[PDB]
Amino acid sequence: DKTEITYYQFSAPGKALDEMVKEFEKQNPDIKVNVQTIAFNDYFTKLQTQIAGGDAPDAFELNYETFMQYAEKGVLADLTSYIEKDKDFDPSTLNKQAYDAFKYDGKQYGMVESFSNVVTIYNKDLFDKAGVEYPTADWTWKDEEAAAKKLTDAKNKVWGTSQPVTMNEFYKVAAQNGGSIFNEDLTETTINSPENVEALTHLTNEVTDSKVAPSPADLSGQLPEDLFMNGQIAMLHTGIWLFDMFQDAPFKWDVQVEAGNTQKATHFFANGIGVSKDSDKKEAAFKFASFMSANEEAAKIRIDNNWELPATENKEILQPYLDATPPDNREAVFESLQYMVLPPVVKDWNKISDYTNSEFEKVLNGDSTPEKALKNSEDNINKTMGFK
Ligand SMILES: OC[C@H]1O[C@@H]2OC[C@H]3O[C@H](O[C@@H]4[C@@H](O)[C@@H](OC[C@H]5O[C@H](O[C@H]([C@H]2O)[C@@H]1O)[C@H](O)[C@@H](O)[C@@H]5O)O[C@H](CO)[C@H]4O)[C@H](O)[C@@H](O)[C@@H]3O
Repeated sequence: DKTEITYYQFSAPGKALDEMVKEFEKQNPDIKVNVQTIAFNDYFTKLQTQIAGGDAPDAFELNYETFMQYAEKGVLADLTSYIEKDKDFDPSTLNKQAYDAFKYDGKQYGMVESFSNVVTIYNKDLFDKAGVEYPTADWTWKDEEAAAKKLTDAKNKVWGTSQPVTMNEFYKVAAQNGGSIFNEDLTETTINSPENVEALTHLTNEVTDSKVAPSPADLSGQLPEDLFMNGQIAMLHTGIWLFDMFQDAPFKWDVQVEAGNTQKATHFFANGIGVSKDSDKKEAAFKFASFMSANEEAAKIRIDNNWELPATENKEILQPYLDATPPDNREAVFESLQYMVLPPVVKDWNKISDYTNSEFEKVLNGDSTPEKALKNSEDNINKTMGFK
């Protein structure tokens, strides 16, 4: 008769997701979806505990960079059969990189829900007040550093820039200097290359040296997007997932393709919905995953709410996103895809990220240096992954 499934997720706060659930329930009168939301910072720890303790959600959200951990643990249902029998589902209409993110050992273990990237988001009022020209798509690091220096006004608690100094940010920033985290087959790390020391130093000196970016102490108890909303950051490197937050920013703002150094490199992220291997309700969970992936009404809701980008590439579905404002320069989101760098795909990503993030924080707090942080991170990766 009636089936009630659980869906565990992070990427929605609840307007858009609630409307998608309502539409799903209308179109699938025998299936009720009970949503549990966890903040991104705690989601994966919480999810793993739920699963390992024997009460996995029927369906749950995964990001690109945690997918392999789950796929390799065996907690996801193989969706091969479900997809074969979903006769009208046509994955050739989806973004291929986003769809492929949820494949493991040649099998689809998740349905792609959304994809996204990071841009430079800038406060035009601050730029105009200082007489600084806006970011361009052909800036290099030195143009943003010079802009950031002229836009910092220490007595008024205004910083020129803010960018995460984390493993997730660093695989991109390293690539902007021709560096990388792993070799092609994931058997060695080159995280401590000289170009990577320069790349990390570019980030950490903004906090510790030129003081154009707020430090951990300055951000204590808050997040950079909160300082940005408070008029205190001229340039913020963050995702398109914050465009909804920023609609009521009390200043004019716009976006630009991020600057590189030896080359451009931009983030590419994707979320997918997996079905628990142990669920008794896999058909219903799959129908919800499939809806979220490819249903046109879901895609239109997503677009209307600026909630990342839908998996579908259809131009009529995407047009309202290009026409929506703020920000005006919506084309920067799509221009950035030319320079994308995919997340490394390794089962220990979150664990190695935690260690590296602690090392990077120590540089920002004046307890370490970029070279020591990268040496320590190389050692920890080698031990964790057994590299020869
Ligand atoms: O749960 C909603 C939303 O939370 C997070 O967004 C806020 C977060 O953004 C910036 O940090 C991110 C960092 O968390 C990491 O993000 C990768 C992740 O981004 C999206 O998920 C966001 C969270 O980031 C989530 O939807 C995307 O949907 C997901 O697929 C990706 O895995 O890494 C990026 C790059 O370094 C970073 O921008 C911001 O710095 C931070 O302060 C803010 O709290």
